[PDB]
Amino acid sequence: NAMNIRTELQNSQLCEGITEAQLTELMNKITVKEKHYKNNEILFYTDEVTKVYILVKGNAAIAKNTSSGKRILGKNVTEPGELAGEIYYFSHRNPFWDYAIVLEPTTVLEISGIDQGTLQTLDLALQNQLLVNLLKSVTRKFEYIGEKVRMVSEDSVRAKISNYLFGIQDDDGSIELTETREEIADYLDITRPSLSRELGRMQKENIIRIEGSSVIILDAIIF
Amino acid sequence: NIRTELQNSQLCEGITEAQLTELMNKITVKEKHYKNNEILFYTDEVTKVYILVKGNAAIAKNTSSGKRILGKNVTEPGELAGEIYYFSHRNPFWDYAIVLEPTTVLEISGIDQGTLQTLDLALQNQLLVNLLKSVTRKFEYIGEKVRMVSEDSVRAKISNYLFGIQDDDGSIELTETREEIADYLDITRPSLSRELGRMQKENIIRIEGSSVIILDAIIFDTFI
Repeated sequence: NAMNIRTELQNSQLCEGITEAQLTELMNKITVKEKHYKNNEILFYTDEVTKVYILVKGNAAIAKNTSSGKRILGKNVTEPGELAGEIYYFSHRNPFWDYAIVLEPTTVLEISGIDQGTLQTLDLALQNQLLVNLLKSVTRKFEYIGEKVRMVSEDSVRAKISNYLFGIQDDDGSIELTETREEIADYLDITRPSLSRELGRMQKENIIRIEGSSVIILDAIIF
Repeated sequence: NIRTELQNSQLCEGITEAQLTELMNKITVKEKHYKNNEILFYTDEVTKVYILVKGNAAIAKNTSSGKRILGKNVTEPGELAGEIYYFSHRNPFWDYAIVLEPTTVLEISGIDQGTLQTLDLALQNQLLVNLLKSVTRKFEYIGEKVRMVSEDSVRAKISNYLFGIQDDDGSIELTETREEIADYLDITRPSLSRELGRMQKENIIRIEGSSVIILDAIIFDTFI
């Protein structure tokens, strides 16, 4: 109901240190809609951030697509009440990232009208408090530049690789590869970087050994 | 002299002559010069904010391999430096700000939460707006992601390949030959081996047969 959206904003980072009265004045000047997003949906694009997003429940990570890479993930946002992508709402030029994607069932809040023009008709002490909350929120996001980046995993692949090698397996238990890496990736319906990654683990833990065009099975018990 | 430089700074532009006098009577504005290759401030003991009169400053980070990664050089007169560390900032990615040419600054002393709390509420708002703008327009090259090479350079083509086959613990295991990698990255085999050698001198990586160890994980991610 209308009271539910109010309490979610009072507990957010944007409204810390404000009273119950200052909250009523602000909501008479902004539009707050509760929208839900499913897995792998796009929350916003860094080039077109038209509203301020507040996280209620879920997981939202900023992302990017390399030319041949599937998707790289920056630091995600999981804490309720934390603003997401509010920096691109004020200034954007050539952002390294392209969009923020959702990873699980997620609910957010869209704040419309957060701009100097609308905020001018507010209490002086209220404006000072909101600018501090925004400054505090933008301040903490400068620590994200040193976060280790990853890719998108492909669930079961070690079984799909072993099944391919079980087919191409000769009667003597040996394997001679006759297809390229890009061909094997398309047949397994996976990406080439993820195909060569699991082969690295299987060589690390000493299960297989790829010598030229031969795949020597060192341990078929797990296989 | 200090008045006309503080008047045209990005922190005050938008403030009347009366509001400007009220600010200076509460904060100290020193003018001290810095020599070439001198530390302006360390990110752990930032207490004063700086206004660039004329020079060249750039935040830096010392990597384990010995190289010093530099951000965007603050060279426009009247631009703010160190405003990112007005709050505590917890563990800062960047380490220090170093001058690269003879530089004149304005060491504004006494700017913090409590001191601003003793000013006009309409004057505080104008500072928080100019501060929010100054902070936001530098997030693109200081806060978002630092990149050294381009998407087409040979050094990034290999770094993106080595990253795509990197385990969750950081280990890398090669299952392809020097030829196959050069065809995948669309580069000549000598060009590929040159860059792998350049990345070996600089102690970025070390190729021990089929295993490549990322010796310095900080300058490596700057190629992704």
